[PDB]
This record gives sequence, structure tokens and C-alpha cells, in this order.
Amino acid sequence: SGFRKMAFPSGKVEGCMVQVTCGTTTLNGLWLDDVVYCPRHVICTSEDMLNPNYEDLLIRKSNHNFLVQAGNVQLRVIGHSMQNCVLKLKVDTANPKTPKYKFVRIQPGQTFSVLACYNGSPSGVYQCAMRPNFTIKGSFLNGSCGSVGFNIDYDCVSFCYMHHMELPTGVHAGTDLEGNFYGPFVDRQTAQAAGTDTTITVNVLAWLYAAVINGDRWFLNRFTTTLNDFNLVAMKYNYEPLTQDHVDILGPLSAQTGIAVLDMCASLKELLQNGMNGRTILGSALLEDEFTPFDVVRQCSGVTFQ
Amino acid sequence: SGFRKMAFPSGKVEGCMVQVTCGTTTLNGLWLDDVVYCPRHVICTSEDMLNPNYEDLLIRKSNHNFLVQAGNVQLRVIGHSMQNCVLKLKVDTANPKTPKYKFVRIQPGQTFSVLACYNGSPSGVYQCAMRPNFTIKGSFLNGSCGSVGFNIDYDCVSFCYMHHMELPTGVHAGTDLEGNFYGPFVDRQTAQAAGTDTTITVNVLAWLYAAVINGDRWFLNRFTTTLNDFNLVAMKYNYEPLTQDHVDILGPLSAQTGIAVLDMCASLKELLQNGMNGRTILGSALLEDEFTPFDVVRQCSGVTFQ
Ligand SMILES: *[C@H](O)[C@H](C[C@@H]1CCNC1=O)NC(=O)[C@@H](NC(=O)OCc1ccccc1)[C@H](C)OC(C)(C)C
Ligand SMILES: *[C@H](O)[C@H](C[C@@H]1CCNC1=O)NC(=O)[C@@H](NC(=O)OCc1ccccc1)[C@H](C)OC(C)(C)C
Repeated sequence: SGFRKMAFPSGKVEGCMVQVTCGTTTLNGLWLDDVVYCPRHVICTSEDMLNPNYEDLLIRKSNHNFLVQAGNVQLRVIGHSMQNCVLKLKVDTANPKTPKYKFVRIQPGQTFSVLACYNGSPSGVYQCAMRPNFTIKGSFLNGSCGSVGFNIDYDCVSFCYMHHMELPTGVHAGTDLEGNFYGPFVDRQTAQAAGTDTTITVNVLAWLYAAVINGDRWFLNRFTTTLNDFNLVAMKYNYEPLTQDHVDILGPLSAQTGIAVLDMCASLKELLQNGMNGRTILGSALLEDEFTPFDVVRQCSGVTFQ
Repeated sequence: SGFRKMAFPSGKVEGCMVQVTCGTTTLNGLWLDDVVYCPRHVICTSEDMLNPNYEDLLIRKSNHNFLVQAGNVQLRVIGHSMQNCVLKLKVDTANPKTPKYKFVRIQPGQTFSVLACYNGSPSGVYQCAMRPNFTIKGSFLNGSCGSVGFNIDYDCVSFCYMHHMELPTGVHAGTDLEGNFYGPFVDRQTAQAAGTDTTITVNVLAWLYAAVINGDRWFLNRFTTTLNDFNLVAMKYNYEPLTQDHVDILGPLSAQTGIAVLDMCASLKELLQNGMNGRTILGSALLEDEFTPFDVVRQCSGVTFQ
């Protein structure tokens, strides 16, 4: 038993991280087969990042302008091209550690593992959720750009995120691996800010199921409610509406605990209206929304990966 | 910026995990050079685990009784011996992925990364603290025994923990890699339970410094206090006493924020006596004690590992 915020083993991604230096900018790249993927703003300078024309900026670059280092081994760049907000640097060596992978874009509400990196060297790993406002509450310092987010399914690494920038509230914004930003953000210096967020309702319910599975039951109750009457309370507390599909997804959890989904909603209603009255749930004094139904099932059952 | 509970990259440990099967017991082992380390209760059966005599149990075993599988490759056992509560299974192949490593025993208050494993296959990674009562609040299901805890310093993996069992409150107990249990626990079936815990005071202060570094300042105040008057409040709220050495360790954090250590104590005093009044710190509604001063400095500065 136990429930902890848990990331995927990072080893398969660690073997793909490299360092990309261009000019006086250094960041991380992702080396898969004979391509290194990195944020395009590596070609920018300090005055460029005011209103750049990345298309103009890249035509003025050379292959030899890109210093790519895999550990203490230099990689020779033999081609470059831009895909939306990422660069694709073709190198003369396929990464022998290329795992099976896919480039997948995730939905707000979904989680992934972030391998934070500096100078091509992995620093730490942690779990993140894509917020409804397409930001992520990560931990990123100067030099972390190009760190990727990912999920692992058996042996296949689905890359979903590449880090680009920090917004002024301290949250983080980036792209999928095809270079398309999550949310209404751009890789140039503007006054852009996060935008209004909401609580991921289905994840809170999944986490309440994780709690019940792990012996925290004090928030349970005999009440019930309709989906409609629940969604009126959700909208008042800035929670996302709950759909019938969310109820279906919660089915396995409901059946394992014997607590019907709408019963758990009634529990969440009371939690939202009364607070916790000094108690905790899974060691938290807040309702947690960064665990998906899949995350709970995975951890309260025990899946692995080769 | 940002502050998230962050584990070390797990890749170096992933390449050491294997599966050890003996009889109808299967668990994880740690393969370093030509030795596989695993919990000794792999030699036990269901009736054995009532009051075993592991010494008697092992003399009746053969090398061929131990099925060790590294991925889809079998490892041939050529010797076995017991070190306290761990087995040492000598195999005919050195692990070519053996990182530089050390076996280190940690102190309550210190943190480490756990690579949770099932059937020799890594499942997830997360950060844990050794509680004052020598338990860890982990996430462990049937088959996770032999999963290890570790820290990484540049390229060297200091293994500190090997998982053995779950206590009835849902917390976890294990050994250092020399087979010596953390705390007053045994690898046989008794009514043993966790014992009284306390809050790691120095870690809470380090986390309050992480908050200030990240822009949460509402809990700051102009008050101060003596170390003595603080320790009277700590003892009332079941906090560990704060020593002058803890103050010294907090020096770098104090100097970077400009908040003297004893000023932060005065802030913690008020937090303990008044609560948070509906506010949060680093996204928590509780005072967090599972980040060491080193963890905060590492994350609020950005160290990496090759
Ligand atoms: C890339 O390594 C860098 C990562 C951020 C630095 C701090 N935390 C990060 O996530 N990205 C940038 O520096 C971008 N700018 C940016 O994040 O500005 C806000 C900021 C906050 C705190 C410290 C520094 C910066 C880049 C340079 O800017 C564009 C993406 C618009 C080109
Ligand atoms: C080894 O894989 C196993 C891991 C625990 C199972 C559940 N969570 C764990 O951490 N260790 C054991 O099964 C030990 N017993 C034990 O933990 O009993 C309590 C328990 C709680 C919940 C589910 C199952 C068991 C071993 C078998 O017992 C001795 C170490 C005393 C021999």
C-alpha cells in the first residue's frame, strides 16, 4: 500500500539527452536516431528575443554553428531544419540508445514524467499534470530548456512535452515534440501570462478512490447526488464539469471500492462545502488533482515496463 | 523557479535490477559486479515466516534453487551467502552496467530516491525520507521487495535502502545494503509496529526557505526568537529539537534569502500556533518535512549528474 507522486523510470530518456550550444546559448536536446530536437530559440541572442523572425534567423546559420555534445563526445551536425517551434539538427550518428518512441500530444488533465536536465545532463525526475490552462507547475531553472516530458507504455516512450519558458506566475510552458505550443504562448518576449485555471475534477475523484483503497474513509458518507446537482457545485468551486465519460473511466475504481461514482461525488461535494475540518487525505490537507484514473490504477495495482 | 518533489534519474539503478525466484517466492535483486543482493526472506515459505531460523533455511538450499533473470537472460548462480538480512548470490557474470557505487547507511531526516520494481522490472521512481521512527512512507505492493533506495553524487550511486516489508499502519521498513534493518524491525512475522514519530524540524525550515526563494513570503514576520524559546514550542507540537548544527546547515539558505535562521523559526512558531488561515505554502496546506537543506539548495540552484 501507500500512494506517492511517482514518475516513470527515466533511464530510457536519459540515454537521449545531449547538449546543444549555439552562440552563447546552451540548452538540452533530445537525440533520437540521427536527429537532435531542441527549442528553436537556441538560435536567438538577447536582442533577438524581442520580436524575432526565426525564419530569417535560421537561414543565417551554418551546420557548424551548432555544437552538439553527447556526454564527452561531440556530434557532427550535417543538416538543420525548423519544425514549428523546434529545431531538427541532423547528426552523422544514430543514437544507439534510441528506445522505441512516439511523439504524442496530451490533453489537459493528463500527467507525464519530466526529466529535468542541464547541459545535456539529467538532474532529476518528477511527475507533472498539464493544467486546464495548458501550463505545467514544474521546477525549471536557467538552462533547463529542451528537457522533455514523457510517458512509458511497456517499452515505448511517448514523448509529449518539451520545455521552452517560464511564465511570470512561476509556471511553465512548452511544446509537443512537433514544436506546437501547449496553450496560447509564443517563443518570443511578450507580457503573456497563464490565464485562468480550474481544478481537474475527475482526477480529484480518482485520488479520493486511491485514498479509500489505502484506508482513508472518513470523508465517505451515505448521501448521493445526481451528476447535474454535482456539476452545479463544481462550477461554484471552480471545478471542471464532470462528464458521463469521466464516470465511465472511474468505473474500475468504483467497482474495486464498492463506492458508486456519484456517491464519491457527494463526498466531494461535502469536502468542497465544509473543508477537511483539520483532517488529511493521503497525507494532504488539499484536494489533489494531479493523479489521473490511470495513475491510481497503475499504482494501486503495480504495472511495470521493459 | 518552482519546487516539486524530485527524484534522481533512475537509469543507473534500472540497469542493476533483476528478478530472483526461489521456490514460489519472487522478488527483486540488485546486480552489482558478480553479486545479486536481495532480501533473505526469498528462501522462506508461508509456514517458515512464523519464526524462521534463516541459518538452517539456507544450508538446505542449493545454488540451482536460485533462479536469477536479468531481463530475458538467465543468470547462473555459483555461490550464495547471507549478510545479516540480505542474501548475496554470486553469479557467473559481472553486470556490465555496474555504475560506480557505495553502500551507505542514512540518518533519519535524510532523503533518497526509491526505484519501485516488480519482477526485476522498474515500475516508477519517487523521493522518500527516512522518518525519525526509521520507517518510510512509500508505495509498495506484493513483489516490491528488493527495490532499493539511493542517492546519486556526480556519477556515484550511494545505495542506502532495500525494501523488506509493510507495517500495519501502511508504512515501510527495510535494511541498508549490508542487511541491517533501519529501526527495531525484524524479517519475521510479529505484531511489530512503527512506533512514535516526530516532525523533522530542520527540513520544515529548509522548505520554508524554498518557499521564500520561490516568492511565497506571507508567513514571514519581523519577530524573532531564541533557539531555546523555539525548542519549547517545537517540543509542544511534536517537532524535533533544533540544534546549532541545524542552524549552521541552514546558513547558505539564510544568507541567500537574507532571513536569519532564528527569524524563520519565529515564522514557524507562528505557523504552528495559528495554522495557515486558509493559505498555502509551495502548493501545500501542511508544513512539509521531507525536503532536506541539500534538496532545497540542489533544486533552487540546479545540480546534475554524469
Ligand atoms: C530555457 O533554458 C529557459 C528556461 C526558463 C528559465 C527560468 N525557468 C525556465 O523555465 N527559457 C527561457 O529563459 C525563456 N524565457 C523565460 O522563461 O523568461 C521568464 C523567466 C523567468 C525566470 C527566469 C528567467 C526567465 C526564453 C529565453 O524566452 C523565450 C522563450 C521567449 C525566447
Ligand atoms: C515483499 O515483496 C513484500 C512487500 C510488502 C507487501 C505489501 N507491501 C510491502 O511492502 N514483503 C512482505 O510481504 C513481508 N510481509 C509484509 O509486509 O506483511 C504486511 C503486509 C501488508 C500488506 C500486504 C501484504 C503484507 C514479508 C513476506 O514478511 C516478512 C518480511 C516478515 C518475512
